[PDB]
Amino acid sequence: SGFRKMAFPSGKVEGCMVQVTCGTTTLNGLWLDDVVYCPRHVICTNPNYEDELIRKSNHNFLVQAGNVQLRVIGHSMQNCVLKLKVDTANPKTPKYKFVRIQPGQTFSVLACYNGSPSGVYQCAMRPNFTIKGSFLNGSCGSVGFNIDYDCVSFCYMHHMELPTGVHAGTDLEGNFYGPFVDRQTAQAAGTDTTITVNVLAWLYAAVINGDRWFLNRFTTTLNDFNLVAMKYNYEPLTQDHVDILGPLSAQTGIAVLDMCASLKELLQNGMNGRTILGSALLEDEFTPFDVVRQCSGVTFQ
Amino acid sequence: SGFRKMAFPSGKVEGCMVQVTCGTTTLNGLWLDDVVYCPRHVICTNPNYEDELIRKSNHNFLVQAGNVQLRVIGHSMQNCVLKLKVDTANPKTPKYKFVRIQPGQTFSVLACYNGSPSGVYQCAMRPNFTIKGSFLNGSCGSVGFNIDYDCVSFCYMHHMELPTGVHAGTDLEGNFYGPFVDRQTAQAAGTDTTITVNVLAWLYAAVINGDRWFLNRFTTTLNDFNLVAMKYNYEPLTQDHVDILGPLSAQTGIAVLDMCASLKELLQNGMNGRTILGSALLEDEFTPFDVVRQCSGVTFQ
Ligand SMILES: *[C@H](O)[C@H](C[C@@H]1CCNC1=O)NC(=O)[C@H](CC1CCCCC1)NC(=O)[C@@H](NC(=O)OCc1ccccc1)[C@@H](C)OC(C)(C)C
Ligand SMILES: *[C@H](O)[C@H](C[C@@H]1CCNC1=O)NC(=O)[C@H](CC1CCCCC1)NC(=O)[C@@H](NC(=O)OCc1ccccc1)[C@@H](C)OC(C)(C)C
Repeated sequence: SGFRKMAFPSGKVEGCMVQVTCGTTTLNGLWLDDVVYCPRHVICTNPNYEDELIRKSNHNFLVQAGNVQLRVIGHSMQNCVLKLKVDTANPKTPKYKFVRIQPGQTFSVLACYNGSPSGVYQCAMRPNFTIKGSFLNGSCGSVGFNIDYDCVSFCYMHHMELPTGVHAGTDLEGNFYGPFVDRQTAQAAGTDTTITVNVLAWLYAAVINGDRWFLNRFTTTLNDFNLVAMKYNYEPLTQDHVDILGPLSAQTGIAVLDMCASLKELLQNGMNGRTILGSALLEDEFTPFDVVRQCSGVTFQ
Repeated sequence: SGFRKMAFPSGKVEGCMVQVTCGTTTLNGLWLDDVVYCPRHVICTNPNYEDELIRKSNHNFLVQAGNVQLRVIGHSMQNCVLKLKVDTANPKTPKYKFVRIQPGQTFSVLACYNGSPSGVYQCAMRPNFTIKGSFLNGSCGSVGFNIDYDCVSFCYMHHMELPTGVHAGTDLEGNFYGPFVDRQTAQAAGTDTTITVNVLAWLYAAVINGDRWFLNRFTTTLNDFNLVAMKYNYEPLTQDHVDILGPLSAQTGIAVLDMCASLKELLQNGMNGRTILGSALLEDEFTPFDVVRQCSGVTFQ
């Protein structure tokens, strides 16, 4: 038992991180087979990136993989990611996919500087398409990812920080999450909401782990629940969310809508000096899958 | 910016995990050079382990490293760890040390089942020598560790769960942290305390990240602070702790004892509907080193 904010093992991704240097800019790149993916704002001189990139030569891109300098033999831009063709395929290339995740989905971030991993932590895509990361200068190109059995599904690459201290980036095909653009003009996150289905998942994690104090006898209708959710800036719970919460409901014997009744009282009364799973806040960065994964011990080969 | 519960990159450790099977027991082992370390309670039949181990043959130990079965050519017991001599040195053996950490120190846990990594998370050694882990059956032998530049310092190997849902284990030389013994007789954690110096470190993390609302004009004496700390079940702050908090004090311009004044008011008034670094509780599982590492971007080769 116990319940932790758990990241995926990072080794498969560590084996792909490289340093990409162009001009006075150093950031991280992702080396899969013979391509290095990195944010396009690595390039030189309201930017027009097509113009900027046409002015570049391959030898402008210094790619360091450990103590090995990688030779760029071509380059292309796909949306906001640059793809550097290199003459060597990464022998550590895992089995991988590129996936564009939905808000509310979680992932592990391997924070990197100069191609070297610094730390790993779990993140959710917020409803406003930011992530509350931990990122300093030089962390651009760090990726977020999930693992399924043996496949690394990359879903995030870091581009920029917004004035509230949250972070914005793209999928690995270079499409920003949210309305953000890779130019240093004024942009702001947008008002966020709490990921309701994930809070319910974490309440089920709590029950699985022996916390039951927040339960009640009541029930609620989905309609009636969503009316309370909106008042507290929670995402509407859909029937799909209810269905996704099925396995957790079945394992605990607590109907989804009964858990919704508990959450409603938690929203209306607070927790009154008590904690759930070591938290004094309602936690929303565990998906139903995360809960089931951690509470049943799924591993990855 | 941003501040996350960040674990070390786990890949160097993932490359060492193996499955150890003996009788009807399967758990994890740590393969470094030609030795596999695992909890001694893996062996068969108030146990007397010397008697139990003398009755064993090498071929009773099934060691799986991926799809490769490792041959045990010898075995010995050191405290509560078993060491299985195998005929193959792990080629992925990182540079490593074994270290016995002090309560309050943090580490990353690579949770494993059947030799396969499941997840990574950050943990502290509690003052009562438990850890609040996330561990199911089969996770024994998962290790906790820190990384310094390129060296993996192993400090924890998982043995058992206690009735409160917390966890007890040993250093990699098999010495339990705390008074615990590896027998299924009644044992209990002991009353825990909050790791004061770490709370102060995390308040400095908060300031570094733009949270200043909890600061005040006041100061306090170490004596006067510790008198309030004890009332709230906090560890005494020592002058060594104050000195360790020097770099963070110097970077933020907030004298340690001034931060102690802030913590005292936080203890006395609560936070009153406000959060610090996304938490509604005073967080104590970041060491001063953790804060400086994350807020300045130290990486690991
Ligand atoms: C790449 O390593 C860094 C990572 C940043 C650095 C600090 N934390 C991070 O996550 N990325 C940047 O430094 C990028 C670089 C530009 C990205 C767009 C194309 C040109 C290069 N810049 C930012 O992340 C800045 N954010 C920003 O400009 O946002 C739009 C904006 C502009 C003006 C007002 C409001 C919003 C950051 C560094 O600037 C602030 C932290 C001041 C917001
Ligand atoms: C190894 O993979 C598991 C990991 C456990 C399983 C659940 N969570 C974990 O972290 N370890 C065990 O299952 C060990 C095995 C014994 C360890 C001592 C030597 C003999 C094998 N057992 C426990 O971890 C149990 N704890 C325990 O017995 O503690 C002492 C005790 C005994 C009686 C009353 C109170 C305390 C766990 C599995 O039992 C409880 C969860 C019921 C405490």
